[PDB]
Amino acid sequence: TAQYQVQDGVAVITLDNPPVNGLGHSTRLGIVEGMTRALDDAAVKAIVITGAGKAFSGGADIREFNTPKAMQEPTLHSVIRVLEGSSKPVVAAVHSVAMGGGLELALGCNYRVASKGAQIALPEVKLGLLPGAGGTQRLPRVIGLEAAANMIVSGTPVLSEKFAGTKLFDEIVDGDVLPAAVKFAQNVGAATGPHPKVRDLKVRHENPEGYLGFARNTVAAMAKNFPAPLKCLEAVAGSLKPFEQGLKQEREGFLYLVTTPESRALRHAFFGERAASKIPDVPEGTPTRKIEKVAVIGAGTMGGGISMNFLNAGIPVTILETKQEALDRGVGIIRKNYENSAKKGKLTQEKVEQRMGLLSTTLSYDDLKDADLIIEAVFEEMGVKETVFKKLDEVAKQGAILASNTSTLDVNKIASFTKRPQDVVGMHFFSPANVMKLLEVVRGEKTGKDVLATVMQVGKKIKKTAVVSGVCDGFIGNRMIEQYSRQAGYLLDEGALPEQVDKAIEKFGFAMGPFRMGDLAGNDIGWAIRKRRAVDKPEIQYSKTADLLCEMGRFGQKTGAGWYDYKAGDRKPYPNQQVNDMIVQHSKDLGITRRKISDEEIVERLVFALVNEGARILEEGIASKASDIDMVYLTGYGFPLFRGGPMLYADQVGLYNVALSMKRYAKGYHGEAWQVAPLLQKLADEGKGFNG
Ligand SMILES: NC(=O)c1ccc[n+]([C@@H]2O[C@H](COP(=O)([O-])OP(=O)(O)OC[C@H]3O[C@@H](n4cnc5c(N)ncnc54)[C@H](O)[C@@H]3O)[C@@H](O)[C@H]2O)c1
Repeated sequence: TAQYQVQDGVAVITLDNPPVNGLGHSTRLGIVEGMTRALDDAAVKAIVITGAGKAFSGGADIREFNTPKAMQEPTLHSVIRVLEGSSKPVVAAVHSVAMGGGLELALGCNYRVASKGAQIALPEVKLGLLPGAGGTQRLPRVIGLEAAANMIVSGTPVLSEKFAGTKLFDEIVDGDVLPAAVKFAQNVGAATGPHPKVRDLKVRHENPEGYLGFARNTVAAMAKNFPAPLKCLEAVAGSLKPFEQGLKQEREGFLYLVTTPESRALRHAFFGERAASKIPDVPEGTPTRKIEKVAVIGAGTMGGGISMNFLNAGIPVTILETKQEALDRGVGIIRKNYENSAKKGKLTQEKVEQRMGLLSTTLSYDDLKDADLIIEAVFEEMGVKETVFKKLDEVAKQGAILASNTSTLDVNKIASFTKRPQDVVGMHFFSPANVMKLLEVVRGEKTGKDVLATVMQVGKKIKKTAVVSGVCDGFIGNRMIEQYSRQAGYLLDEGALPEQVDKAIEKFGFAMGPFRMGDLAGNDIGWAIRKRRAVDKPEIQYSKTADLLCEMGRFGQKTGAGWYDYKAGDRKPYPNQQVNDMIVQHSKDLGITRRKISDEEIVERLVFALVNEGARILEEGIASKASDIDMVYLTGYGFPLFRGGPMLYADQVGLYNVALSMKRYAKGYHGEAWQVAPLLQKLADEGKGFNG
């Protein structure tokens, strides 16, 4: 809504829709109703528009995105139209935040006055759109083409006081904006003659094609599969035309971006991060335990990684090791990670020391006595875990939460080594744990709901995207990546080589293909894993190619040699002759006439195996919703942000067509991998998606 108050011949319209005065329907209507009242009232000679609380306005109200109310009139286009055609002069009084539609509204007013320290932005590019209510046209008219292009392409905020000597603000003040804006309004409302409009100004620039040519290149190079940034630049270029043409060209830009799958993807990512925290049977308002101090068992790469997340947030950690060398080795790796980030400009050295100052080291379980959360990050062997969870079940205070960073061991079994299984939980971080955003939270059968609520809240405090998975081999991410890695192997049998598969799937948009990834993880890890599949009650086949590779001791980057070769301090993975002859021999030995596999088939086989298994995961309820699987693959596996995740991608492709492709692959090599998940078949039969 909008408050309306007359004071001293000035109507003040005050946007009020916390937390950021989102321009929702009721607020938009409110601004117009107020303007109607103001023009009607003879005593009112000028108008001030401002915002309550901690914003002028942060733009579109996100709680309206998917509603009709988003587009219900008056729209922002209609509101602005009302402000520009106002016979009485309109002064925007900006403070704190003026972003997106909020800036656009301010630019629609005759005059603008700001206080210092206000954040100014058009961030629409971050959602794959562009400023669609005149921003691309009015902004370059008040700050010039280059400054405007830069704000709009990048979406980055800029403090109000940095616009001194542009026309954006007619007066920049210290102190409160409103008093100064009312005084401003009083003067202008006592002159007549008509009042200026941003649309009458002209973008003056002495070589547009000079600049735009260079901007085109740098934007194209940085933009990489996102079409919004170039369209924003194009829209801004239109500010050189007469206002109405520019605006028509902007609207077309907007409507084109709105159709693109890339902005569908960014929107899915944005809302998926928010929906990740929702668990079907744990309602908001379920109360959480206070987590003030943390302990970690293990100072290896994970343990040291996990710890840094808590330190970065200001939460003290106590790392426990067996030996004083493993400790002082880990603490040194932590410190080397930080001082290093500091040289790349990610932190000051001061910040490094305040972080290291929150880290404690012990060799003894008695120091973990007042830790609210303890995270086990030790070797993957049930025997060792049993030792740690027994020692922890003695010491840990009553109410502490005990978590395992296991990625392969049964969380429920680790829990029954204690007499408080309701307090045990998976917290599966992803290597490197201080950079990868993904936290997989594994809910045990016994895990209490209060424990789950707490872990999610913690997740948020350490800036992870935390997704709840039930218990099964590989949880959500690894269970899916196994099916993907199986198709990769099978593609080698049939006629692919590692570099070929990696390059195809990297061009599709993965950060790193299956072979490069296995080389980075350590190919032996997977070797260990598969060897307890044929042991345990399954007989799922894999291509023997990865076994063979490991029988040569080509374990990856750690041995200097995996599917490729690696030379020191050199980023390139070099294709290896011994590996590629092994792959070609193996095909010879299997009876297979190797053939030419298309990049399209590589991608389809790999990505559709993620989708098939994701569909079984949803049917089993190991993930509560499809957007969570997507969030796992964006934040854990380097699935391209521009496609939104495997499950959104399959919907974009169309489930009916994904199903058909699968039935064709059911007839080729290892056809049993391509039976169609029943949930996928059913959604395909009914013309629905996983997401919508
Ligand atoms: N499930 C997985 O495969 C997976 C996934 C992520 C992390 N993790 C575990 O976290 C580790 C991080 O690095 P790392 O193992 O290379 O070296 P690490 O140093 O973290 O391995 C565990 C450390 O804990 C210590 N340790 C072993 N047993 C212990 C016990 N009973 N009590 C106390 N301390 C003990 C050892 O000094 C060892 O250095 C991972 O590498 C892995 O072992 C496992």
